[PDB]
Amino acid sequence: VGSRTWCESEMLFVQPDAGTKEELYYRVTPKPGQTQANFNWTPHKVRFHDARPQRDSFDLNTHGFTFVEDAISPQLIERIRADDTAAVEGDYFASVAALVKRVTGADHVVCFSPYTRKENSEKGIFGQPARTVHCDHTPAAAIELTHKLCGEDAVRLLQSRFRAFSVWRPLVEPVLDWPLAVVDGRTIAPDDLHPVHWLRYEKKDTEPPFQLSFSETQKWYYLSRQRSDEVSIVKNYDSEVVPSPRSAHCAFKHPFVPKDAPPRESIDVRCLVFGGR
Ligand SMILES: COC(=O)[C@@H]1C(=O)C(C)=C2O[C@@]3(C[C@]2(C)[C@H]1C)[C@@H](C)CC[C@H]1C(C)(C)OC(=O)CC[C@@]13C
Ligand SMILES: O=C(O)CNC(=O)C(=O)O
Ligand SMILES: [Fe+3]
Repeated sequence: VGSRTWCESEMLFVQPDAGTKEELYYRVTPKPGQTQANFNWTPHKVRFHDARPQRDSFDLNTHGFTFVEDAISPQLIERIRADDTAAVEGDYFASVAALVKRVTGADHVVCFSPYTRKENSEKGIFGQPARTVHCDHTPAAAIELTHKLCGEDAVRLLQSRFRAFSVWRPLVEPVLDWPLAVVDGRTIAPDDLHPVHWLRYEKKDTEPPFQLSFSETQKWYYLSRQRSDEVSIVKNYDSEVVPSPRSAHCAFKHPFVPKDAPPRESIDVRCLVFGGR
C-alpha cells in the first residue's frame, strides 16, 4: 500500500476506448431527465512516487512539470482564503506572472481563470479538489484562449514559443490529503488523451480539455507534505517539440493521513506563456 518513497491510491480516468465513437461530453449540473454524459468515469489504482527526494530535478521540458520555491506573505494567503477577488486578480496574478518569468524567462505572461479550492467546499466542483485525471487544455483550447485573451496580438504572439501552465499553490500547509499528482509527460501515450466537453451550460461554450485513460506506462508523482512556499507548475500545452509536450494532473485520497485531518485548501491559476526557454 505504501513504502518509503511512494504510496498507492486511486484516481478517476476515462476508458481507453472513450472518444473514438463520438465527441465526449459531461454536464456539470444536469437537469432532471437530462443525460449527464456519454461515458463513465473509471477509477484505477495508481502508484504515486514521492517527488520530495528528487524535488529539484523535475523540468518543464523534460517532465512537463516543476516544483519551485516561492514564498508569499501570510497576509496575501489569508486574503485569498477569504475569497478576496481583488487580492487574487491583482497581487496574486502579479506574483504568478513574476514567478513564471523567473522560471522560464518568458517575455509575456497572462493569468486567467483562478480557482480557490477547499476539501468539501460549498462553491461547487470547481472549488473542490479535482478527482478526474486531466490536462486543462487541448491544443484547440489553448489557441482559442490566446485569441480570447490577447485579441489583436494573438497572431503576433503565436509566432513565438507558446505554453500554457497551471500554477498550483497550497493555502494551508502542509498538504496531507488530496495532494495534486502529476505525471511524467514522456510517459503519456497519444492514446491516453481524450477530449471531453465540460458543459457548465446547456450547450458547448469553449474548446475542451483532455481527460486521460490509465496506462501502466504512466509514471505518476506527488510532492508529499507540500507547503505554501512550494509551487507546482504543470504544463498544459507547449508549441515547441520537447520530451514532454504536456503533463497531466489530478488529486487522490492519501491512504496514510488521519481521517480527521483538516481540509486541503489551495489556489491554482492558469497562464498563457509567450517566449522563454
Ligand atoms: C472538476 O473540473 C476539473 O477537474 C477541471 C477543473 O477544475 C477546471 C476548473 C477546468 O476548467 C475547464 C476544464 C477543467 C480543467 C476541469 C476538467 C472548464 C471546466 C472551465 C474552464 C475551461 C477554460 C479555462 C475555459 O479553458 C478550457 O480550455 C476549457 C476547459 C477548462 C480549463
Ligand atoms: O487543485 C486541484 O485539485 C486541481 N487543480 C487543477 O486541476 C489545476 O491546477 O489545473
Ligand atoms: Fe487542472
